[PDB]
Amino acid sequence: ANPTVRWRMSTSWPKSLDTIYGSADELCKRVGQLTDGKFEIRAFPGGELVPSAQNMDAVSNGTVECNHVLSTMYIGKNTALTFDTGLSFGLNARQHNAWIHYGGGLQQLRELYKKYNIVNHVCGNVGVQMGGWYRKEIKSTADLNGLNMRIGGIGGMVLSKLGVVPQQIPPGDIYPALEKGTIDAAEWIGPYDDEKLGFNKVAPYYYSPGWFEGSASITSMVNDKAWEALPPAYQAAFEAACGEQSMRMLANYDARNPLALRKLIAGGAKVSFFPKEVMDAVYKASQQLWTELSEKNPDFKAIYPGWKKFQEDEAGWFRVAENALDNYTFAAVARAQAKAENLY
Amino acid sequence: PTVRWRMSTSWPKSLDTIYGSADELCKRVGQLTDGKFEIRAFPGGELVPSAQNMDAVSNGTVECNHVLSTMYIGKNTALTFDTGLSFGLNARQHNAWIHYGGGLQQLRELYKKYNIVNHVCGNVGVQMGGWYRKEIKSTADLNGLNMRIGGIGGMVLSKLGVVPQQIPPGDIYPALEKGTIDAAEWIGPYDDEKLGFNKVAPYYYSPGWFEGSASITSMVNDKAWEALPPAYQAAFEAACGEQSMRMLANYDARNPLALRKLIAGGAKVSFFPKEVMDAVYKASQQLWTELSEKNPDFKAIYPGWKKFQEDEAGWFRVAENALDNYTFAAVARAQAKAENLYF
Ligand SMILES: O=C(O)c1ccccn1
Ligand SMILES: O=C(O)c1ccccn1
Ligand SMILES: [Ca+2]
Ligand SMILES: [Ca+2]
Repeated sequence: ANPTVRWRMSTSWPKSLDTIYGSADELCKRVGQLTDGKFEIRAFPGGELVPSAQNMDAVSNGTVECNHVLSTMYIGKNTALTFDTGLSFGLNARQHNAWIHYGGGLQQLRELYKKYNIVNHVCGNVGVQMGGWYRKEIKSTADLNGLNMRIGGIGGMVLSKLGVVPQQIPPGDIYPALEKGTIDAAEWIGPYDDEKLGFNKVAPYYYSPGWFEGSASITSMVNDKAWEALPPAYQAAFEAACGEQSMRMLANYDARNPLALRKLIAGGAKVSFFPKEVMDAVYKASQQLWTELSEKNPDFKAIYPGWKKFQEDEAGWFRVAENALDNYTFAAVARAQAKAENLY
Repeated sequence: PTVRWRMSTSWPKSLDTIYGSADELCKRVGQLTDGKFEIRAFPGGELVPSAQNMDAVSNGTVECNHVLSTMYIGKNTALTFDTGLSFGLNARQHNAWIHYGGGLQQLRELYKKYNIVNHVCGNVGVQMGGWYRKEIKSTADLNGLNMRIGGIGGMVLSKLGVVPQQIPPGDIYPALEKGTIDAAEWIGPYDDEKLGFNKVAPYYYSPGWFEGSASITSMVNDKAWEALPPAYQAAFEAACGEQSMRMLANYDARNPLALRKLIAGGAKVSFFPKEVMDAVYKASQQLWTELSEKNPDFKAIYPGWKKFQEDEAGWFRVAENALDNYTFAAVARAQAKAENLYF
């Protein structure tokens, strides 16, 4: 019989986010079901076992067996981690999971993570994020200069090029900073989570889109010795649960975000698109950053050329069919809705 | 406990995308149970004709299948909510509806009538529009067309004078070669190239509006399901949930190279005219009204499903589609600029 195994999972999230934290809980729950309770993983909210800033190191050290994180919180350690979470203007969620599981990505990331005593698993995605919450209007790239912005992931490094001062403030600590004015702006994820955390109460302007990542993919880093110690059925249980949550976390966001955005607008949130001039500047800054990271970090250089070719192939294909139909359907659905609303 | 199941799929083994996903599913269930829960997948037609795969599960001939549920619209057209409606939800939205929008529970009530416990276990995304001998310049070119097409889109196209046939995948090419059909859609570049349609039809149209996404189902005999211990049920559910991501991830990875190969070999890739798109969209909407009036099981699901699509499309237009449209265009522009070509 397979042994009884007890793990701790240190997440980076508050329990109140029944989207991203809820998915960590589901993951743990499913592993229990699969192993008849013998493989017991207990999830902990951000900051409870260690500060979320320490969640990668805590796994590498064996302090906890695994975590549930945004890997590019740890770009200070290695910027190549951005291939795991997502690059600015990068792959969308579909394309990212394609790259990871059938495009050779997982193997390249496993090699990277091995250096830090980690076996990595993709275990979620939150899709395209919003552009965040701003106290003052963003009219041009000039408005970014000197901006104190809470932002997670590689997009902070991009925005730095345009004068933004970024901070990866943990989610539960964003609101007081925004309320006090020690930051001017904050992005987190999207309508459902953002409404829960309360940012609309203290910033009137909500921009789109969150170009910061093509999709923000979520990772469970596992300690290599903890992983190797598992029997094959338990390794499979963890893999399968992660694969399943790679669909379910985003399914929950997709299900919950629309009503949340409706509520936000009804409550007074002013929602609009970033100006084209801003989009073009942050796109240009992104591309410059990849050149710089390739030249500075051999681990980034090793992955980028193949990743870029994969994005070129994926974007080209999605323009042919996937996005051709979605563009048509979304517009037709909107027209039909407008027609019904105006039928009186 | 050693449990041995047969899974009757609808697909040729050569499709290492959709059939390979069925194999992966079975393989994962084995891993999760240390070999104890053994499911063996069989290609289309091997145990029963794929046209019989739903009935073979209902009457317990096999424990489960791996199918396009709208192959069986002749039995109940409300099955289209499982697979997908024409101009329906995209894959993400469909999985959202199923798992967090109440879709799965509504489908379970429908399927119980047929002694089935259903699980979503894959998706092939937005399909291509198919293979044609003659250009499609207007809806007039659809009138009288003999077309191989799977799923509810065949019913939509019937309204424009198409005669649809749900010919099994391994039998499409000979019909197209011989000329007993004028046109055929299957799925997309990787599978279509594998099956060989480009050898006998010059025109490849886009997009396959037939489903917003073609979702794949494993129908499980309800007595076979009920007998399983909880860990084995969880193994099957998790394997299905994982393949709901992995099958489409494999198609996404493979399709771009296959399309390049197809074009390099002479396939002419074209978009349906706006006039055709508008016509099939209109016919789709007319069909849902008719199916709602004729089939109480369809009427029961449609209003809530429609509201869910409205909510989803409204939200995706704000951020998801805004960034995808910007990025896909930027990637193309950068490609052109690298070759000193105009974009
Ligand atoms: O820290 C962030 O900004 C973050 C975390 C998880 C998902 C998306 N974004
Ligand atoms: O029969 C079909 O046309 C079919 C089957 C599976 C997936 C997509 N399409
Ligand atoms: Ca974020
Ligand atoms: Ca099809």
